[PDB]
Amino acid sequence: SNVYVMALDFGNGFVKGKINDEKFVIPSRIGRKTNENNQLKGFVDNKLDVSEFIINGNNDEVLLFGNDLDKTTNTGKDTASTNDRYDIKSFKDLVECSIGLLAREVPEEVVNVVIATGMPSNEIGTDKQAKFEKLLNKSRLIEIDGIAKTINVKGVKIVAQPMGTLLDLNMENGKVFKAFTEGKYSVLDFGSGTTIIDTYQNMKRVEEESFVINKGTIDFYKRIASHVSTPRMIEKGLEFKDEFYKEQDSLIEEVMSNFEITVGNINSIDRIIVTGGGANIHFDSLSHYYSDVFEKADDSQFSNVRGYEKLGELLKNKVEQ
Repeated sequence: SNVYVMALDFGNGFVKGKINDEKFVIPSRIGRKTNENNQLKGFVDNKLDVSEFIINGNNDEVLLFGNDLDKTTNTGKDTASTNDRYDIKSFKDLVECSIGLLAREVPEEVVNVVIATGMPSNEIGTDKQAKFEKLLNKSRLIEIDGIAKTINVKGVKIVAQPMGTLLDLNMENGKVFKAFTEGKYSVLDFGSGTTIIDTYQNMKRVEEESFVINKGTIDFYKRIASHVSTPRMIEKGLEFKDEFYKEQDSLIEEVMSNFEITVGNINSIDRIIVTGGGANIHFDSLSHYYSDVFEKADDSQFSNVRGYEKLGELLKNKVEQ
């Protein structure tokens, strides 16, 4: 058979996708092109990074998805992100356009695939997983910028999101590293609004040693912009040096202190993977805080997808058998 592996990560405010050597990261927003013509958007000739999607012959709804969405329409809206997003039109359409974008990267008309993705650890076994897998596991006709692709799904594999990250750094040639099978690892995710720690022991998540700090990069940059008496500004030009080190000094002390309280002796931990939009900002200081324990992957935004892709490859073999 001719089967491809689609890895998708429907996260916070961005959707990440990868197929073969092709990948994308686009805000979790969707639009629609309607005849209520604008003055410039969609009228001028600029070649924008946005595509048109027609699903199953429904010409009455031309969906708009891409990084330049708002440059071509005024219909752009954020997609549902609640725990019940699986039943909201917004998210369902986002899933179809994301699948469509990956399908467009395959030259042939008929695109057979397996889909590897993830979901919040807390819904990974509930009725949510059943509805998400139902959205994913089906055939569909998608026309991307006028090009029809017939998409057949031969299999779906869903894991807890932090697992994609762990797998990015603990798996090669279809096998997890020996150390990972009986080790203790934590995923330290510096998000925009929260900082999440997920701990795994012998490949299984330990809820008793996982936690969330309700402070993120937005809070960081805000707390800095204040002492300097506008975060958007600090974000642009990180190389206020004094303030930075002060805010970050406290952030790191708080995070590691919580680690020692909840996870344990930092020496019982085999690795702490630092991920999230804030990883690049704090990895350096963390590395000097404790030696030989923190690790970071390049392009942290794609870590989950690279991890899901490996599981997708294994699912692809199971199917080709």
